[PDB]
Order: sequence, then C-alpha cells, then structure tokens
Amino acid sequence: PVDVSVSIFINKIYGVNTLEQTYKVDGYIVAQWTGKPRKTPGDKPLIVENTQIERWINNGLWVPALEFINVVGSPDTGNKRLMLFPDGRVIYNARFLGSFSNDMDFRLFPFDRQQFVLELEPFSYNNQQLRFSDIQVYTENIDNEEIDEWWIRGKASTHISDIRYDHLSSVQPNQNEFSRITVRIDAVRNPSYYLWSFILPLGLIIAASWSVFWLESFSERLQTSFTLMLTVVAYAFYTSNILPRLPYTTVIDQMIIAGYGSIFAAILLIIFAHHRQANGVEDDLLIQRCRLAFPLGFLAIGCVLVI
Amino acid sequence: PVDVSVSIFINKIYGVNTLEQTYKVDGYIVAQWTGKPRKTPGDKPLIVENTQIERWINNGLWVPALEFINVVGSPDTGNKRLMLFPDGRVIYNARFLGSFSNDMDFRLFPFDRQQFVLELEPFSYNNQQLRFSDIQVYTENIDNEEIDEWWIRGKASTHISDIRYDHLSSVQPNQNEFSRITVRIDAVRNPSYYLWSFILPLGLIIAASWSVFWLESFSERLQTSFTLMLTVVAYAFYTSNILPRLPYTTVIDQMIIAGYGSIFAAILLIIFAHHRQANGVEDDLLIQRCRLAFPLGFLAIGCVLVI
Amino acid sequence: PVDVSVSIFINKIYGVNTLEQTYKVDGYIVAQWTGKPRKTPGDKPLIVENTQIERWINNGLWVPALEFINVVGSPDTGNKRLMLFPDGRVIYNARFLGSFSNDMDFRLFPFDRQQFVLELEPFSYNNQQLRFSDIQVYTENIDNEEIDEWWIRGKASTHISDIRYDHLSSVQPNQNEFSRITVRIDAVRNPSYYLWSFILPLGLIIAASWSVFWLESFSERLQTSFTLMLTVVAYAFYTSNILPRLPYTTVIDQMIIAGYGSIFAAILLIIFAHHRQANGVEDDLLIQRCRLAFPLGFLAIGCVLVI
Amino acid sequence: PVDVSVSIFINKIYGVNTLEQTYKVDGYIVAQWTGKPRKTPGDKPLIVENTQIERWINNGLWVPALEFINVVGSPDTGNKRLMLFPDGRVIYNARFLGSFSNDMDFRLFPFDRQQFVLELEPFSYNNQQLRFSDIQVYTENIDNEEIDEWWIRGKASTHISDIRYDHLSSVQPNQNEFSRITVRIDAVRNPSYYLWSFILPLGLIIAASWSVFWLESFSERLQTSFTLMLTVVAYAFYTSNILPRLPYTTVIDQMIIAGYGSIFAAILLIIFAHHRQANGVEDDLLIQRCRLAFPLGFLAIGCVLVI
Amino acid sequence: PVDVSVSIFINKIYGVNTLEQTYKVDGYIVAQWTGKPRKTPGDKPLIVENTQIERWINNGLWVPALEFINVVGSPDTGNKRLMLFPDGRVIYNARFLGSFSNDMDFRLFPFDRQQFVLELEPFSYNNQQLRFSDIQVYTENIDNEEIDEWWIRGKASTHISDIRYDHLSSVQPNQNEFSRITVRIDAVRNPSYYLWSFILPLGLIIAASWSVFWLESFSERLQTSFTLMLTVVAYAFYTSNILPRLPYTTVIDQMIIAGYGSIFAAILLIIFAHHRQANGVEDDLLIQRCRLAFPLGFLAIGCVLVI
Ligand SMILES: CN1CCN(C(=O)O[C@@H]2c3nccnc3C(=O)N2c2ccc(Cl)cn2)CC1
Ligand SMILES: CN1CCN(C(=O)O[C@@H]2c3nccnc3C(=O)N2c2ccc(Cl)cn2)CC1
Ligand SMILES: CN1CCN(C(=O)O[C@@H]2c3nccnc3C(=O)N2c2ccc(Cl)cn2)CC1
Ligand SMILES: CN1CCN(C(=O)O[C@@H]2c3nccnc3C(=O)N2c2ccc(Cl)cn2)CC1
Ligand SMILES: CN1CCN(C(=O)O[C@@H]2c3nccnc3C(=O)N2c2ccc(Cl)cn2)CC1
Repeated sequence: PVDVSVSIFINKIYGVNTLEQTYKVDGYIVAQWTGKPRKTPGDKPLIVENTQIERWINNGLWVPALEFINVVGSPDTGNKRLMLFPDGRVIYNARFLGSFSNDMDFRLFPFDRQQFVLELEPFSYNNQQLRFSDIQVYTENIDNEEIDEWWIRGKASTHISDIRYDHLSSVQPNQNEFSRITVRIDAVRNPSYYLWSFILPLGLIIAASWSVFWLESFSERLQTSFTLMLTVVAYAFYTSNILPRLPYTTVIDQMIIAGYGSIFAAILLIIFAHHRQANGVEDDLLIQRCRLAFPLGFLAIGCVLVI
Repeated sequence: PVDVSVSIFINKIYGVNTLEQTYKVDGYIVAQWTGKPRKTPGDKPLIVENTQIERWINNGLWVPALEFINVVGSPDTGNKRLMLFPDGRVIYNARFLGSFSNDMDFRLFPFDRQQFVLELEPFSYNNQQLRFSDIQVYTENIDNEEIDEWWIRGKASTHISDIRYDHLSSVQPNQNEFSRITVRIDAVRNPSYYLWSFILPLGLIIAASWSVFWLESFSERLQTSFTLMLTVVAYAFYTSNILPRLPYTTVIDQMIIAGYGSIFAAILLIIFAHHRQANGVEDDLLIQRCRLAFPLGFLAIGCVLVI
Repeated sequence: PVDVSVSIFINKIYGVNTLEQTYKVDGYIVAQWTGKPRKTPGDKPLIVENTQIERWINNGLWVPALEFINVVGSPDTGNKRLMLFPDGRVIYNARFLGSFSNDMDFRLFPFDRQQFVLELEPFSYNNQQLRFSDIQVYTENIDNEEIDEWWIRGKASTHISDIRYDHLSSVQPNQNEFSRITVRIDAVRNPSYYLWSFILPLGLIIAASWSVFWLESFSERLQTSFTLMLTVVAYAFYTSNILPRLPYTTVIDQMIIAGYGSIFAAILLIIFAHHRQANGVEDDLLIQRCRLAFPLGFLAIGCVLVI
Repeated sequence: PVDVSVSIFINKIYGVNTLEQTYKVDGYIVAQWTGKPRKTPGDKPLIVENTQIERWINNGLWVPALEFINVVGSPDTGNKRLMLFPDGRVIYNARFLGSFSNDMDFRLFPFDRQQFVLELEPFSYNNQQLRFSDIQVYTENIDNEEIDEWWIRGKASTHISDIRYDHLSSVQPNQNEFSRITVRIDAVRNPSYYLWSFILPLGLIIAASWSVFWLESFSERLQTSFTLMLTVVAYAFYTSNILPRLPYTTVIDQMIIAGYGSIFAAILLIIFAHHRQANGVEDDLLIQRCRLAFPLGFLAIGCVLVI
Repeated sequence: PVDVSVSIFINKIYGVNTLEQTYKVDGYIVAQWTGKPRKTPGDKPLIVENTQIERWINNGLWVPALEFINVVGSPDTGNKRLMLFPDGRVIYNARFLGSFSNDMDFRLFPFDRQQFVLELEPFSYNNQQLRFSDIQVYTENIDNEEIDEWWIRGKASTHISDIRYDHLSSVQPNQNEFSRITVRIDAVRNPSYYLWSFILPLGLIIAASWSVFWLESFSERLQTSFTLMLTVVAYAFYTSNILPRLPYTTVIDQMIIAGYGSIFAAILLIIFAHHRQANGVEDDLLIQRCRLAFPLGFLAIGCVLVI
C-alpha cells in the first residue's frame, strides 16, 4: 500500500457562486511517494516538466491520478512537474485552478458563515493500493480583511479518511475503501458593504414610511402610502438586481417583506381610521396617533424575527 | 451480442436553463462487459488511467464509445480508468459533467414538476453487436432540501429499450435497432423564494390597488390609479429582470396581467362613476362604493383562471 | 468526380442570437462515398470510432473535409465513426453542435418568420473532384409547440448547386466550382408571451393615457400626464431590458414611440386649451372634451401604420 | 527572400466590443509561395487537409507561421489545407475566426465611423527571409444594410509596409525589418434604432420638461420639477442599461446631463421667480414667462456642442 | 547556474475585473540563454516554430518552463519560436494573453490609483540551476489617453529577486530560492466619465433636494420629500447597475448614503418644524428657513468626509 503524502498550497479563494454553491480555488498540489530507486544524471534529482511527464508514464512510470472529488468540471492545470529522486521517491508538483463545490447556506446573508472545502481522493487505486499518509495545507493569506470580501477564521483544518463505496463492490470484494483527504477553510462574510449600502438606506425608507401618520389630511395620509409603496418596489428592484442569486429569502429579503408589511398595514389603519365613525369624519384621535404605536410595534416584531 | 452493464452515479443536478431546456449533470459512468481472458501483471486486475487508455486502444483494445443521446455539446470528461481483469472482463469508469436536454414545461412556475433525464446509447454498435444487459442508478443525495433549489422525489426511474433507426436502414438492413438506457429523475421546484418575495408583495400591491375607492374625491381617485399603475409597471419590471426567461406566461406573469386589469377596470369605473350623471357630480353612491364589488369579484374571476 | 451522399439528422435548433444573426443546430452528418474494395475482418463492415479515424488517414484513407460554410467558429464535434464496407463503400458519421450564421429580419417582432440554414461544402475538393450526389435532411420533430420558443413549419428544403469561386481561379483554371449543399428549415416565433406580457399591458397604459381628458382641472390634466410619461419610460425600460437587442425598431418599439407621442401631444393640447383663451381659464370650451377625438384619432394614425 | 502572396476573404465582421476596442472577423487566409519543384501523385497538385499538414511539416515542409499582429488571444482556426504543386509552388488555405484590436473612438455615437483593421506579419522570418509580395482583400458582402448593424463602406484598403523592430536587433544585426500587411475596412453604425428609440423620446422628455412654466401656481411649478427630475433619472437609467459601456461621455450622455441641467436650472429660476419680490408673491410674471426664453437657450447649448 | 535574460513586450493592458481583482495582459516573452554550441543548417541561427518545438524537446532540448506567478488560469499562448544559434545561445519567443491577479484597492473610486503587475519565475528550477540575469520591459504604448480607460503614468518597473520557499526544503535542502522577475506598471483611472455623468447629476439631485424648504406648506414640504426619496433610490439603482461591483463602498456609494440621510434629516426637521410649536402651525421661522442651514451643514460634513 503506497504511501502518498500531500501538500496543497492555496493561492486565492475567489468567485463564490451563490446559485451553484461554488467557489474558485487557485493553488498547487504537491504529491510525494516512494518508488524503487533510479539512476539520474550526475546523481542529482531528475526534473520532468509538462509534455515529458506523459513520456515517462508511457515507458511505465506510475503517476497515480488524484481526483479532486468535489471540483465542478475539470480544473485548469497549469504546469506539471515530476521530481524523480535517485533514492527512489517521486514528487508530482502542479498548478491548478479549479471550481469547487460545497453545501452553502446563505439564509442569513449578508451575515453568512461559510466553509470552503477541498476533497482529494486517488482516482483508480483503493486504500489497500494507495494510501494518504498526511496532508499539509498552506493558506498563505493574512491582512487586508476589509479590502477583501471574506474573513478567513482558521489556518485550515484537515481530516484524512476511508470511503466505502458499497455499490457494486462485488467487482472486487473486501476491497473498496479509498483514502480521502478533506481540507476545510472556515470563513466569515465582511458585512460592511451590505450594512451601509443596503441595510441602512432600506431602514431610512422603512422608517420614513411611518411619518405617514404625521400627515394631516386623510387624502394626504393615503395618497402618500401609494408613493411609499412604489418606493419599496423601486428598492426591491434595486436590491434584487445587485445582490447574490439564491433560491431563498435572505435577511435583507425579509426586511423588504417587512417594508411591504408596514406599508400595507399603514394603508389599512389609515382607511380604517377614516371610515369607522359615529358621524363620517370621526378620525380616531388615538389611532390616527399610532405614530409611535406601530413604529415600536415594528421594532418588537423586528426583534422577534431576529430569534 | 456483447452484454454491457452500466451503473451511473449522479453527483449534482444543477443549472437548469429554462430557455434552452437544459440542465447540468455531474457524475460517474461505470460500464462493464466481458472479454477473452488476459494474462495480467501479477494476477490482479490491470489499471489503465486516462492517456494510457488511448494507447491500449491503438493496440486493439475494444472500448466501445457510449454516446449520451441528449447531451447538448460534448461533455467535460474527467479522469478515465480502464480496469482490465484476467478473467476477461473490462470495466470502463470515467467522471463526467454534461449539459443534458429534455422537454421542460415551466407553465405552472414556480411550482413546476420537472424530470431530469439521461439517455445512453452505443455510438456504432447495434442491438446485435452490443447490448445493454442492465443498469442501476445511484443518486447518493440526502438532506438539505430547504437549501437547494430543487427537491428530488423518487429514487430514479430506469428503462432499457430498443430503438429502431428506420432511416436508410438499407445500408445494414434488419440490423438497425440500437439498445438504449433511459434514466429519469423526478423533481419539484422550491416555491418558497418565489412565494414570499414575488407572489406575496405582488398580492399586497394588487390588493392595495383596491383602496383607491376609499378615496373621497374623483380627482384623487383617478390621479391615484396612475401612481398605482406606475407601481404594477415598476413591479412587472422587477419580476422580469429577475425571474427566468421563457416563451410563455407563468402563473406570476398572469398575476401581473390581472394586476394591470384591476387598475384599468377601476379607471373605467371611476370615470363612469363621475360622468354617468344627471348633473355632473352625481357619483353613483353604490358604484363609487364598489369597494367590495370587485375586490371579491377579483377572487372569483381570479380563481376561474385556475380551472 | 467522387459521388458523395450526405444526410443530416437535425436534433435541436435552439439559441437564436438576434444581434449576431445566429442559431444553434445539434444533429449528425452522414456522408457516404465509394472507394476501392477493402479486405475487412470477417467480411462484415469494419467500424472505426473517434480516435482511430485519424490513424487510418495516416495510412492513406481519403476522408475529405466537408466544411460548414455558414458556421460561426468551428462546430462542437461529438463522436466520429467510419463505417468501412468490404465492397469499397465508406460511411462517415459524426455528431455536431454548431452556431450558424444567416440573414435574419426581426423588423416584425414578435411575429417574425425565420429560416434556419445549413450550408455544407467540400473544404478542399472542387465539383470535378468531389460532387454531392444527393442530400436528405430529417427533422424528426413534431408536437408540443406551446412549450418551445419556435414553431418549425416545413419539413426542410434542400438545395444542391455549384458555387463558382471566380477569384483567382487561375491557379487551377476551368475547375473552381465547388458543389454546395444548402438545408432550409422554416420557423415562426411563438408570440404568446409577447402578446400577453408586452402588447396587452402596453395597450392598457396608452389607453389609460387618454383618460387624462376626463380630469376636471388643468393642474390635474397636465401633472397626471407627467406620471403618464414616466410610466411609458418605466415601460420603455422594462421592454428593452427583456426584449432582444436589434439594430432596428420592431413593432413593440413603435407602440412605445406611439405612446410617448399620444402623451406629448396631449401635453401640447392641454397647455393650449388652457392658454388659448379670451379671459384666462377659457379652455376652448369644447377642445378639452376631445376625449374621444384623439383616442380614435390615435387609432387612425395607428392604421396609417398598416402601410 | 521568399515571396508570399496573400489573399484574405472576409465573410462576416460582427460583435464589436466597445469597452475592449474589439470586433470579430470571420474569413479565409490564402498564402502562396514557390518552393523547390516536387513530384506529386499523377502530376496534378497534391492536397493535404488538416491533421496531415503537421505530418508534412515533420518531414521538412516549410510552412511558415504568419501571425495576426492585432489578434486578441489566438484565432479560432477551422479547416487547414496545403496545396502542393509540382512546379514548386505551395498554397496554404485556412479558415479563421478572430477577435481583433484597433483603436475605436465611440464619442459621437450613435453616428461613429469605425475601421476594422487586420494586421498580418510572419512570426519568425524577417523581410530578408520572407516578404509579402502582394495582397488583395475581398469583402463579398452586399445588400440589405437595413437588416445589419454596421454598414461597410469602402472596398477595403491595403498596405504592405516594413516594420523595424529596433529592440535588440543585435542578436541578428542589419536584418530585423518584418514585412507587414495592413487591411483597413471602414464602416458606419446603423443610426436608425438609436435615433428613433433614444434620441426622439430623450428629446420629448427634455421638451416636456419645459411645460413647467405654463403651470399657474408656485407649488405646481416647484413640485412638478421634482417629478420632472425623477424622469430624467429613470431615463438616464434606461439609456445606461442598453447603450454601450464606455469610459467617456457620448453625445447622448451629454444630452442627458443637459436634461439634468435644464431641470436644475428651472428649479432655481422657479424659486427665484417666487422669492425675488416686493411683497412675497411678486412672481415675475415675466421670468415665470421665460417659457420661450430657455427652450432656445437649450437649442443654443445644443448648437454650442457643435462649436 | 544558467543565466536567463528576459524581455517582456506589453501590447495591451485591458479588461480589469474589479470583483476578482483581475486584468488582461497581451504581449510577448523573449527568454535568452546560452547552451553548448550546435551544428545549424548553413551557419545562420536555426528557426523552430510551434509544433516542432516539442519535437526538439523530445530529443533532449532543455527548454525550461517559466511560470507567470500571478496569472489567473493559464495563458492563451499564440505562436512560439525557438531560435537556436551555432555559438550555443537559444532564444525562446512567444506571444501570450493572460489574466493576472494583483491586490487592488478600489475604495476612492473613481479616483483610483492602480498598479498592473506581472510576475515571472521558473516553474521547476531554483536560483542555482536557472537564474534571471536581467530583464527589460517595453511598453510601446502612448497617446490618446482620453480615448483609453487607464492613463499609464510612469514607464515600467523591473525587479529581479530571490524567493525563499522555506516549505519542505528538506526534499532539496540548502537550495530552494527561485529567482523572480516582477514587472510593475502604474496607472490612473480616467475619472471623466464618472464625473460628468455620475458625480455631477448626483450632486444636482442632492442640491435640488434642499429646495424642499422653499415650499410654502408642510404637506408640500413633506410629500415632496418622498418623491425626493424615491429619486435617490432611482439614482442608487442606476448607479449600482452600471458601476463596477465591489465588496465595499466607494466615494459615489457614500454620496448616495449622504443623499438618503439629507432627505431623512429633512423629513425630521420638517415634521419637527411643524409640531414643535406654541399653537399648531408655528413653523419655526428659523427652522423652516434652515434653507441655508443644512444646505451648508451638508457642505461641512461633506468637507469633513474628505478630511
Ligand atoms: C475517485 N475514484 C474512486 C471512485 N470511482 C468510483 O468508484 O466510481 C463508482 C462510484 N461513484 C459513486 C459512488 N459509488 C461508486 C461505485 O461504487 N463506483 C464503482 C463501482 C465498481 C467499479 Cl469496478 C468501479 N466503480 C471513481 C474514481
Ligand atoms: C447513437 N447512434 C445511433 C445513431 N447513428 C445514426 O443512426 O444516425 C442516423 C439517425 N439519426 C436520427 C434518426 N435516424 C437516423 C438514421 O436513420 N441514421 C443513420 C445514419 C447512417 C447509417 Cl449507415 C445508418 N443510420 C449514429 C450513432
Ligand atoms: C469550401 N471552400 C473553402 C474556401 N475555399 C477557397 O476557395 O478559398 C477562397 C475563397 N473564399 C471565398 C470566396 N472565393 C474564394 C476564392 O475564390 N478562394 C481561393 C483563392 C485561391 C485558391 Cl488557390 C483557392 N481558393 C475553397 C473551398
Ligand atoms: C510576428 N512577429 C513575431 C514576434 N516577433 C518579435 O520580433 O517580437 C519582439 C517585439 N514585439 C514587439 C515590439 N518589438 C519587438 C522586438 O523588438 N521583438 C524581438 C525580441 C527578441 C528577438 Cl530575437 C526578436 N524580436 C516579431 C514579428
Ligand atoms: C515556480 N515554481 C517553483 C516552485 N513550485 C513550488 O515550489 O511548489 C510548492 C509551493 N507553492 C507555493 C508555496 N510554497 C511552495 C513549496 O514550498 N512547494 C514545494 C513542494 C515540494 C517540493 Cl519538492 C518543492 N516545492 C511552484 C512552481
């Protein structure tokens, strides 16, 4: 059972696709194992780049194909390198840019916590043939957190395991466990942009909605919530067109639903204030003055949606 | 007639193109058929990965090309593996990402039922040369329905059948039936996002539209439905910029039309109210008070569109 | 002069690009021609799939390149197959997906009739070297038009001709006419979406524009016409974002220009009615009541557009 | 010094990318030169299609690589052809699709004059080794300009010149001038769509803005200018979503700023009119009756854009 | 320790992706080194183009792969050229187009200062095997600055350095410093388009907002502030849709925030003016006439955000 020791060097994690639950990783794989000793020129290690690697594989060099289990599509492999040592050991070094897949929950956007994952697994060789000895992951990142969209928490957490593959086994009974390296990088979204540019003005819109009650006439009170309604639509349009695509409501979506709610609720009280009377124009002196009543009724219903 | 056994492993079904009637399928194919026995190194099955498979083919390994009938474009093939057993049998295993085509009706969106389909068929060998012995499909999915756009329902239908290509047959008469594997995976759309952020406020807009009759003045009444019209336009827009491209009207698309209708029907009633008179300002006390007439008249005419 | 029988089987015609004048065709080419008899294994027809065709060609197999004349870029090719019969004859079968070029008039959108074309031609052999014996095209489609964007009308037109490249001929004089196959598929656009979701409400906006004249005051008449204008801009905006980009105006675009007009004409009359007076508010006592005059005056200006 | 004759046949010029200063050119390249006499099968010219050309190159056939100096990326090449004549001469024919770069000024859009340029040059051979003997360009386009976005004007300009790369020469001193073919194709934009759907309504918006002065009251005069303001924004938007992305203002863009200006200037005058007084309500019966004054001040700013 | 002399020729720097922090570079690499003397045809340096380069490599030509350290994905390579001299020296020449990554701060857009960076380093060989003797960069760009998006300021930066990978060294101890060429080009953004088309009209929007205090009534003062609010939303939208996407606010983003605030402060002062009284309509003679107060109060807070 060949021991393969791995090092992944992560260069940039970028381009998160909310819809596809996808993110881009550029970096390097280094894979090392020990073969039977060789005679290299001089005595110095033999270097074999790109094209020539296939030539060595033809003359019988075992260079096992390691699949990125959760890569969507197949990665752009940059340069490849075989490092063949005379003491026997073999190093395969190559650059890759890949699009990777992971479960991503975006429901509390723009306050999501996500985690970026890599899954390596030898493509054709079982655990009894090729085994992952160890893995080091190097996230050569740090600093400039507010210039980048995401805050990396940890240093990269790792777990090597055995996967079975209990569908038709049968082919090779007793031996259908593959060893799998699983690298996880934890991360937090830097919400500033979304707070100041989406959350804040959506609030000023929402708040200023409640100023509909400081209007004197019923005609004023009502004709204005129609403009005010048109505003939340202008906003939802502005919001939706800019924000990441998801198949669900995020927190910001709910804020917008709440805007439609306060305003539609406003419409109802306002019409109600007017026509519920003991004459015709008996506008409920206190209900018309719910100018404080439901702004804080919104903030109570607001603090409960937080739970 | 070579018996070929297939097993398809479905990893991710994503990216439905509504206009193109398209979806993405990531997975693995395993194909097995049995040959004349080989003398393999050691005695354990021989592994041939990617490039070396072509090398084996140039030397006469029969690897029959299995075509994805309904793949739009030609799939992204990942690692390929030939697994050659001494008892003769041959296993072809490769990872694939493909764009598949199937008839998709999205009329009752966002509540569509869809079925993601795969059709396998040997590219050059007929039922009398190469035959599909059996096929199993494994969708090793589970959990997180409320996170995903699509909810898979069954375990996946399978069907092997025989296709008669009766166009110039003639070339090889009597032997022009190809055997076809058909996988069908049932699905339902996640209607939550479309309900809460589209259906709901669209209703509040349509509903608030009716509050125009609670206005005292005629000029207020009329000038108002023009802001109100401007609303359903800004809203139809927000919908169409965000919702999926189609060549037909969905349930939402209709709501928008009924939206335009209520307002335009209103405008007419309002002018009628005013100008159908025996003086100038004889507003039909009852017709100006059709505040209940067409709000509940909209629910009957609205629900008849459901039949 | 080698006789080539061609047969194209059309699977999907999708993805029309209105600015670039483009469409996608997925299907298969089958080309048949006859060589000197071969000694094939058994005596049965010899099959050569993908990778191997190029190999036979290094050993002198003439497999002439047939070019897609009006293809944009170079086609996505699926599986290749040579079918080599012992009596001499040779059949080439391949799958393709290509983006094709053709003149397309979209002036009468959403009611265009279009025709999707394939133009095949030998890439290197003239009419005296390679000639198209015949060509048949099978678009084994039918049914479900109300699901697809386009409705195919005919069964496909065919045309074999001779193309005379008379630019420097000279090199090989008297012999530079290549034989060309031309396929034609007629189609009609499915106007349903555009009828209900563009034409109808745009008609309602314009119609409701005319309701400006039932407004009592001048202040009312002119201000409401500003909202009216903004609704046509909001509509102008919703139209252009969803509708296909063209370098010319369609029918829907004109309805829009007509909209801005009916509204701008009213602005002018409305100011006129009021300021053309013998006192100050002498709205030409009758002209303000052109409530019927220019709506049907619009429909006549509308039918002058039948020309 | 090898004499090479070139002929380019342009099939389609399309897809102008304003931002990147790029356009697509599809066509064929033909190059002819005279080698040492050969013995071809029969004695008529030998044809070598695609794959097979490298094979001929591997055996010492000089097929010199001619680079498209201004191509963005590397061209999509379709079928390749070698034509080997017994008298020595060699013909290289290939189809290409390329994105080419040239300086493009889009300021006076939608009436720009652009020129599509192709630049050809041997990649590895200097003027003393390989020289462009002559070149002719064929624009086999014609008819129906009214359906196409761009109108090709001339019959294509041609220039063979010598480029002196005087950077370290040194390597090969006295000999580092490359021969360069320059093709120029002038064209004009189809101004129809933009005149009718941008300029005409952009104008009617700006014009109707001026009706603010026929409003009687000060509220009306001031408040409407705000609604009037929102319209130039909504119009600014539609303009921006549809029109080409540039790093500078176009004519229309300036038209839009002028819309914003006329309205902001009106805001001031309207306020000035009201408050420049000898009472409170000394509304300049005249400055409020600059109803003719500043529409022609706009026609003046309009004619100043020409100076 | 092989001396490699490098020269980069920059053709075009374009296509900057703000979210990915990406930009496109088209140009040429020249690499020169001296090997052991060769026997070339004639005595003139031998030319080996594209395809034939690998053929020389398979015969043992050392052609070391130079990695673009900071490239995103792997470059589109055009023509390659090997120039093999009799005296030993070898020149590698290739055109390339790549997307490169560099840290980009876009906080004070549109008044950005950026620097476009290229990083070269041998993929497999350290400082002791392969060393960069010198490098010159030629950016033969100039002029028409007001036509191109970015104004290249300095000439070109050059820095050869030694990178110490101190990760498992071990494998090759004492020798794991690679020599790195770093090219820096400074550039400044052309702020014209965003000034004249964004900054300016945004300013006129904000300013014309303050005129709400010149309105006589409270309803005039309040209701208009809502149309004023919807106008900022409209502008936010138009801005957002056109401007480059980033994860943080730029200057324009703040202007919009300031716009939202100014309107909300107005909603407040205005309601307050009205209800802070000793009667009911005692509109504070100074606070109603904060017509100068907070137009200038915005200018100090506007001037303090700059400092
Ligand atoms: C990464 N590597 C290991 C797994 N492979 C694989 O084994 O494929 C399928 C697979 N994919 C998903 C889930 N289960 C299975 C399974 O049981 N397979 C299988 C089963 C038998 C044989 Cl001979 C080959 N493959 C592809 C290459
Ligand atoms: C998957 N497969 C079966 C179909 N092949 C082929 O049959 O293509 C066509 C095809 N496509 C669609 C409908 N009918 C036909 C037909 O009659 N064909 C055909 C073409 C050539 C020959 Cl020799 C025999 N048959 C190619 C490979
Ligand atoms: C199908 N086809 C590809 C184009 N080929 C070719 O003929 O190239 C050009 C071409 N393209 C478009 C229009 N006319 C011509 C012409 O007259 N050509 C030409 C010019 C010289 C020689 Cl030797 C051969 N052909 C020939 C066969
Ligand atoms: C078509 N083409 C191929 C590449 N060639 C080349 O000359 O590239 C560079 C280049 N590109 C742009 C501007 N100047 C130069 C220069 O002086 N070069 C150069 C550098 C070294 C050597 Cl040996 C030869 N040429 C020139 C002709
Ligand atoms: C340009 N070139 C040199 C080095 N390569 C390389 O060094 O890969 C990794 C790498 N990438 C990023 C950061 N550090 C390292 C490291 O220490 N590696 C490594 C791992 C094993 C061996 Cl033998 C040599 N080097 C990449 C290609």
